[PDB]
Amino acid sequence: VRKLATIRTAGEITPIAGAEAIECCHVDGWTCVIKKGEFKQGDRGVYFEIDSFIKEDNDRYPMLSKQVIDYEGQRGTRLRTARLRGQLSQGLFLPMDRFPELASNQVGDDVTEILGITKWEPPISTNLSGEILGEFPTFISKTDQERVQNLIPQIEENKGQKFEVTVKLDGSSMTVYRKDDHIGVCGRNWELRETATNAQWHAARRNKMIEGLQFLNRNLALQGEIIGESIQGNLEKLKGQDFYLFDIYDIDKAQYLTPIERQSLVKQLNDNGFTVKHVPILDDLELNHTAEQILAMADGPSLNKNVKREGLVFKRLDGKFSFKAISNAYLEKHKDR
Repeated sequence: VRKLATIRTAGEITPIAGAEAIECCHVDGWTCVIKKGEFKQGDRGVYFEIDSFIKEDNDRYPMLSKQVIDYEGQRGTRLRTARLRGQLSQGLFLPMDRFPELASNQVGDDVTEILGITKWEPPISTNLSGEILGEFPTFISKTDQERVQNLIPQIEENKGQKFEVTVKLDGSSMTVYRKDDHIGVCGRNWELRETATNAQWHAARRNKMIEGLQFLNRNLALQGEIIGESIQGNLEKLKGQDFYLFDIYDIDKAQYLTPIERQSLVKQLNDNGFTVKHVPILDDLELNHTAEQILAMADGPSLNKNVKREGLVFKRLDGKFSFKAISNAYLEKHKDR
């Protein structure tokens, strides 16, 4: 679960053309507007990522008093991508002289819950309670990916290694899995139960991925995104709904398949009449890039090429280091994204 509020170190500090009452401060892979003289490079502070919802507080967060909104009946501020005075800024960075409670906390610490911060998210309508069958399975890994802006040391340790590049689609997360007899279909947090009307099960039925799971006679979790019409506002403008696979979890080994295993097993699935789609795969990447060059690849064509993608996901070919890179152009365009 994401670390929305963390203690980080100030990176390079550069002037902002237009106003000299503010400056640009690099925070790991992010760039955020700070007031001039609030930080100099090497200082510590609390960094709040975008998507953070920060309750109203004119003592601690007066800087936010002109973006206060209603979220779930609570007054507060939602941090987003924005362009203040021409400068792209992401997140909020406040010095530690401002948090006496965290004096003794250190760099890398998660202070999300101590500061009472929650994640703002758009109003997805979950599926209702007659439809849930149980938790999301504990024997299956969840779909979440760390952002490349938070992984600057790992980009340098993984230099020279190679990575599968896939177009990130924005839809609902969906898992279809087999464990012994049980074949279940899960949303993002709940295992749902068999229905014709249901959109997740409808996707499992027309792709025939359940019969493919019994054909392979293995306890595997197929994890992918479901997109199309009536879906996530349908950025991709696709007719109908469909599942696009991006990961396969080996339940027995509690570990993800390599990109090549996943690629050949989808082929094996398709070589036997089970038509399961994959998120668009791009050319593999030999890593020798910086966080801004990876973000620079993030923008580009989506599945629908007259729509530009949410971003990229990178998976090392041993299958145990992966990260995402969201196009900031996309985030500038969409207001609740």
